[PDB]
Amino acid sequence: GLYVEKVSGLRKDFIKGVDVSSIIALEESGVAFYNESGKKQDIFKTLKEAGVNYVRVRIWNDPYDANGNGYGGGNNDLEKAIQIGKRATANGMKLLADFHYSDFWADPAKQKAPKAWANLNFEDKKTALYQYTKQSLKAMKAAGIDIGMVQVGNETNGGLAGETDWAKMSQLFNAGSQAVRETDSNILVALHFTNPETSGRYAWIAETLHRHHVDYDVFASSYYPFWHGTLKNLTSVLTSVADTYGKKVMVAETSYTYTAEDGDGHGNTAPKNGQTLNNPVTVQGQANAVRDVIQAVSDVGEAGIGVFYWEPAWIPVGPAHRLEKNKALWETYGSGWATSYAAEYDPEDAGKWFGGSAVDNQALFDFKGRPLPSLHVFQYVDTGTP
Ligand SMILES: OC[C@H]1O[C@@H](O[C@@H]2[C@H](O)[C@@H](O)[C@H](O)O[C@@H]2CO)[C@H](O)[C@@H](O)[C@H]1O
Ligand SMILES: [Ca+2]
Repeated sequence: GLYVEKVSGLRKDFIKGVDVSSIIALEESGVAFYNESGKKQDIFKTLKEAGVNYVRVRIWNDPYDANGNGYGGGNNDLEKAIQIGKRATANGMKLLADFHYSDFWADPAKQKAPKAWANLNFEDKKTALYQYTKQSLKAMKAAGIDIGMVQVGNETNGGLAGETDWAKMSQLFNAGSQAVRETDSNILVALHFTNPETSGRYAWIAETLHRHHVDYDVFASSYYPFWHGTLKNLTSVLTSVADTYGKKVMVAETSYTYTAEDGDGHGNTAPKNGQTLNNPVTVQGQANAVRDVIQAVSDVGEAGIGVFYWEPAWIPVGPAHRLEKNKALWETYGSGWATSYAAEYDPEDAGKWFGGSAVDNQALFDFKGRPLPSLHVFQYVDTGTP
């Protein structure tokens, strides 16, 4: 049924990743996943058979309040990162450790210092960032996890760990990079930014990183077709960075809607009025979208190393009509994007919009944990659909 046009020029070792950070909180909430045959199966095995070769996991320093109540969003700390890493490694997939260097969501608007670093002068915070990265990585190595890449920050367009001055941000980038370098010289160091469609943005950031001697290997970008411009532009801005600074480039996050329906009762991020939707909101449209960004990154040439799909399995803990019972699960296991307990850390955003999954309709599995046909885009990009 599904159609996937072969990606021309796709390298054989192209990174095909997925970020399934919410998996632990979901399994604790009772969510189960299946394979093609329809029998319960570890999602990591299913991802592996679908052609995925990399797993990305977000890591928050201390995503809990004083009493130990999870902030939600998967309650992703180092402990869960290790659980995920071991399963990724056990299923022959490399790991991408994504340090937010914050106790909660880090993005263009939010780059809050971890609670533990709130009262530290810059120098001590830098030491703390370095130390944290160093210890976290060692713990993962001790667990036998195969770490292929580390992200020093997440969508750090305007800040990092409470800092907004680029001179200080670069020192933090370097502090983190340091720890990676000291851990394993083979691990790729990536910096992650977003809004590639902004005129001159990526060019300015790359040049600034250069002027501040920031030591990194991959210039990563998020790419959500809804707001981030054309694929042509994406290729253009990433190619300029690659050519100009000799860096590898990749898409650290991307996704698309396979349905307009909200499966758990918590309003979804997409689709919405105003957003750009070049592909139909169907399983086929979702597949075209993924295949296209893979093509766009591949078009960069030798520098385009891969694409990570963001949260392809953040499915509902229950039906939309069971909203109130769902909240119980979200609140208890943090299997939603945020819990009310996060209000102390982020009162402005999480504080009033906390709840369930905002991306259940952009998963590569249906609302019941069955893999959608679009899951096989990872395989068909190499050959195309017969
Ligand atoms: O109720 C939905 C909720 O989503 C938030 O987005 C969070 C997070 O803050 C982002 O950084 C991340 O990219 O996506 C998750 C949800 O998938 C958003 O910030 C809130 O305003 C709400 O839209
Ligand atoms: Ca939802």
